[PDB]
Parts: sequence; C-alpha cells; structure tokens
Amino acid sequence: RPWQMKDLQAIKQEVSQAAPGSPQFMQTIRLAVQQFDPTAKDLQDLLQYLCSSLVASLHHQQLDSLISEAETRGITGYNPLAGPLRVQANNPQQQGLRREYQQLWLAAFAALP
Repeated sequence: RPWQMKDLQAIKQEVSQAAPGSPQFMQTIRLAVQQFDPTAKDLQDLLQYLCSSLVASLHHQQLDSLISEAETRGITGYNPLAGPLRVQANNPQQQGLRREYQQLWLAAFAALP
C-alpha cells in the first residue's frame, strides 16, 4: 500500500510555504513516514519531489553521518555481511532496519536549520 500521486501532491502543497525542518514540515513528514511505512527507495523519491538538489545533498550528508554512527555502534537487526543499511531497509523482512532508516531520515532532515 505505497502512497499514490495524490498523497504526495497533498504533502507537498500543505507545506509549500514552510521551510525544511520547520515544526510544521516535521509534523507532516513524520506523519507520512509513520503512516505509509515506506522503504529507503520511496523516501528518496519523496525527498527528490520535495526539496531541491542542494537540500537533497545536505540531507544526504547528514544522514550518512547519522547512519554511520548508528550502525558503527552496532544495531540489533543489522548484519554488515549482507549489504548497506540502504539495501537491508529495502527488504520487506527487515522491518527493524526500515524503522531505524525512517527515524535517521527524519532526524537528519530536521537537523538542517
């Protein structure tokens, strides 16, 4: 049950005025992420739709650092012999990795301003 075009259109329109990482944007994006239960691929699509290449790159770097610390510590469900967290989160049998990816994503995007 992935999102459709209308959901993305509403998500972008409702937060057109606000700035990335504002409390309003964080509310709406967090609700979307917690409601649709998407993988990393869909999150990348959503970010490309919402913010430009500059904000995309900044979030990419911040999320790289956050994932770096998180999975360098060691995580309950992460096994580094199978692939990067971006790929484990895309397997529907690793929901723990998917939820960790979602939370790192939202925190990284909130850490912009």
